[PDB]
Amino acid sequence: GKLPPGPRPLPLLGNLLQMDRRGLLKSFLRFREKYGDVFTVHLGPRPVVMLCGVEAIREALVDKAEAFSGRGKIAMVDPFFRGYGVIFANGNRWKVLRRFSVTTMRDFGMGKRSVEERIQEEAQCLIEELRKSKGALMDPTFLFQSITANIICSIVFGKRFHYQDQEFLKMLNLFYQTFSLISSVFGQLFELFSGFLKHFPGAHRQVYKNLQEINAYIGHSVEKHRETLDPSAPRDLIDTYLLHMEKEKSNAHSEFSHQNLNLNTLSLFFAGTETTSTTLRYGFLLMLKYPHVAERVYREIEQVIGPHRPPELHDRAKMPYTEAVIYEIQRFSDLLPMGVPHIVTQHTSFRGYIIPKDTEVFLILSTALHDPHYFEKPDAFNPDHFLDANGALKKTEAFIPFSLGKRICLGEGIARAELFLFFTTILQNFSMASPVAPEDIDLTPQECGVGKIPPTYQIRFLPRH
Ligand code: HEM
Ligand SMILES: OC[C@H]1O[C@H](O[C@H]2[C@H](O)[C@@H](O)[C@H](OCCCCCC3CCCCC3)O[C@@H]2CO)[C@H](O)[C@@H](O)[C@@H]1O
Ligand SMILES: OC[C@H]1O[C@](O)(CO)[C@@H](O)[C@@H]1O
Ligand SMILES: CC1=CC[C@@H]2C[C@H]1C2(C)C
Repeated sequence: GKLPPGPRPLPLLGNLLQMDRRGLLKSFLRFREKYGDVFTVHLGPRPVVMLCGVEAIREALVDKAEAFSGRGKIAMVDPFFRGYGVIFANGNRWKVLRRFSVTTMRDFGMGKRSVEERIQEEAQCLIEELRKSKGALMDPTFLFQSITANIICSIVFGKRFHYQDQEFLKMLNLFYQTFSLISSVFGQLFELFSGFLKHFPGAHRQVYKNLQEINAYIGHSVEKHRETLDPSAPRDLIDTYLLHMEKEKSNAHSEFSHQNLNLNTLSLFFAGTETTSTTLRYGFLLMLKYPHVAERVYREIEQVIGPHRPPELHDRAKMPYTEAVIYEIQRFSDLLPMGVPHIVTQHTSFRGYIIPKDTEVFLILSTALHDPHYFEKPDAFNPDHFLDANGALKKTEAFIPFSLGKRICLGEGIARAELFLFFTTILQNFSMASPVAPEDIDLTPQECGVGKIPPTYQIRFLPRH
């Protein structure tokens, strides 16, 4: 008959004095102990409903999709995106951009490469680079970002960038820094007190600046595309958008605007790059800490694929152990622990509570990924979490790192293909080493907010043979 129960708030501060210094997620997990799976937290001036566990999350996103499919704000990036692009759009804008993005992220036209082939080619470029790396120590972040960025680039720009391109690397650095700043303790505080903190210097201003710098490239690329556009033969996603723009130009309210073009494109690149690369970063740190897992994956690669033939998506069904390892990397790395904020679009009943229209909702994906009923000892890295007694792949409904329902990650298929192909192609060709003994490796995230970000680390890729 009212909102879900929760800690008693104070005017101005909301529930600040009841929060945990370790961050938002820890805070909400402490509230879950007391209130259960459905509760309200006042983040500064705003009530936010938290939903925990796969049952509550699925009930909201799947069974009640007519109410829970709205997109909420991330305070650190809202001043930039301002509801433009598919991630941060609502209503008809979202309908149009989602439909457009889904179609263009999968259909490239006659005589164009499949997603699979794009990844396989990028994987071969990566192996070549790693061979030329001379077994040197590196932080692999730049390469994990390059390979994933290049998949999106091939779709959006119709090209890839070279690993040596300093201007490409500058953009990748901006994505990396931005994701870290957003996920920082300041970024989390801003979620509570943006109304006040927006008047002062801080990370929010650096985030704005970083994003506009990336956007500057996108805008210029759009103009280059427009100058060379052949309506009979669109080259890429940008061309296809420009054609819709032309078609709808007599409509002043067309969603196919330049602001949607720039910011949808930026949205796709940001999500397409930072998600998969961060997962890869964690994945290889985990392989350094658990070398027996990496050794067992390599044995499976040897037995199924061999040393020379490039891995392909068809190999997945015959590689239950490798698939389990990747599932477990995703489960353990818990990329977006609180997902991306939703908003309720209409007055709704949920488990006896009344949630008014326009009430922000966080689906705490982390609580599903760490559910001890689905994953025994969920705090530990263990590929057996995704294997049955016979060593066959055991998929589970608790595995929801891409979320669920209408807003489900539109890049899920691309991401899974990237994870499998890049992971297997690297391990086929290289073993890993570092100066830190497995027992000494610390998996504690460098940042844990909107994103869970692994610590920096050094690694060697040693050619096999
Ligand atoms: C390991 C990799 C990835 C993970 C864990 C992940 C996870 C997520 C999550 C949790 C959401 C929020 C869904 C919600 O609102 O409930 C999301 C949304 C989104 N993702 Fe991903 N994602 C990944 C890779 C990608 C890739 C490679 C792309 C680009 C092709 C992408 C594009 C998007 C877009 C455009 C949205 C916004 C969807 C919408 O609001 O309609 N993601 N993703
Ligand atoms: O349009 C005006 C602006 O242009 C010049 O900046 C350039 C630099 O000339 C130029 O070197 C540069 O090259 C970037 C190529 C790499 C693109 C990487 C993409 C990866 C995926 C997401 C989009 C970016 O891109 C920037 C934006 O075009 C300038 O740096 C800024 O003065 C100026 O604000
Ligand atoms: O819609 C597909 C989604 O549904 C699930 O299978 C539920 O477990 C998720 O793993 C997947 O992301
Ligand atoms: C979908 C997303 C993945 C990571 C961060 C939040 C969005 C982003 C702002 C691109």
